[PDB]
Amino acid sequence: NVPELIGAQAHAVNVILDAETAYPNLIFSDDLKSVRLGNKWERLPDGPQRFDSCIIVLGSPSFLSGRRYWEVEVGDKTAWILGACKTSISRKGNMTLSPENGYWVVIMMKENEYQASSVPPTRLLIKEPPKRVGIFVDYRVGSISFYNVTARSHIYTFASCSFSGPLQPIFSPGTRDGGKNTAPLTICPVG
Repeated sequence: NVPELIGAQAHAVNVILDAETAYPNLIFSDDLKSVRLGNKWERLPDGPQRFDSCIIVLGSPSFLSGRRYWEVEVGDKTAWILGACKTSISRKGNMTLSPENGYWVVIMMKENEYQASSVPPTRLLIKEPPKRVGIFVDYRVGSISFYNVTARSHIYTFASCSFSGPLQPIFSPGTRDGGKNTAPLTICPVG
């Protein structure tokens, strides 16, 4: 059991990006709502807290209770990762992004190729490509659901997750893809 999109949206929260966690070639907007992959020479202030191999950034807040919803503009991008993860995930590593390893994510691999990161991954039958994706976590019930906000349709739910300890949002704007995937992911208010 999982809500329709309007029900999920009633639990909207205010997510921001944690620029300190970020893979060092990522570039962040001032409001910490957008992240994109810069060229190989643009680097953030190095640190032992950053992702070193996976082009990933974590969001805030971390939480350990209730129902939480957020939405992300993906636009015409050709690759990205969105979802949630345990706050204890390892950052120095490349993590198979799986529930057992503490990740619940959906991934766009390329045009018309989307998967939920179960193991093995589950290909998603998306008819109308999403321009905005909604993520709904019900902590108590142990479910995380993904919505195609453009179509107003449910994409995928990880159920029986049995969450313990804090979870946080996770993002990747994907590889630059020869110029086709340079746009940022942008966290956006419901509307």
